[PDB]
Amino acid sequence: GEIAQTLKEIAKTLKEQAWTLKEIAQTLK
Amino acid sequence: GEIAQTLKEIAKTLKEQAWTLKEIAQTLKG
Amino acid sequence: GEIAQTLKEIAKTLKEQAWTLKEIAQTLKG
Amino acid sequence: GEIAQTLKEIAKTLKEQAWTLKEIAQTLKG
Amino acid sequence: GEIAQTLKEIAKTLKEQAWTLKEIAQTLKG
Amino acid sequence: GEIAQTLKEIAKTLKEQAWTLKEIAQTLK
Repeated sequence: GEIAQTLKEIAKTLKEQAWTLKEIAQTLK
Repeated sequence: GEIAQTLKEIAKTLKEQAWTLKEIAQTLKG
Repeated sequence: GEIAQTLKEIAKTLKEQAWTLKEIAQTLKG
Repeated sequence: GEIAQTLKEIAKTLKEQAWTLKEIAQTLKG
Repeated sequence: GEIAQTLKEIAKTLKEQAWTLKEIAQTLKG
Repeated sequence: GEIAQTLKEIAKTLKEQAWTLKEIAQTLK
């Protein structure tokens, strides 16, 4: 349903954010 | 329902945050 | 109910965070 | 119930994080 | 069940993240 | 369910993000 699809979008976005934070961490290091 | 709509709003907001973080990462890099 | 209200609070807080991240992005540019 | 209480904890923590991010934004700016 | 347990894990992790953000804020300040 | 599995993925991703934030904190320190 809509809820399952929306949660999957949230999961995908958080994974993208996690990768971006890793980029930031690497840049700072 | 209200909960489904609110979760969609959360999803949209998180996507906005993700984009902003990408901008920050790019700015820091160069 | 309580769950829907709590999710709305989460949504509002994430929107606040999103705005703050935009401020940070702007500051880092100069 | 347990889910509602856990979501409330999440909401409170996100609000704390939002305040801390504002502190970071302010520090970076000046 | 699984949902409640998973949300508790999320709550714990977010609390850890909140503390780490406070560390970042403190480092930037001083 | 799909919801429970998606939340587990979210939990794992947030843990990764938490570790990355710690890396950022350490770099700044």
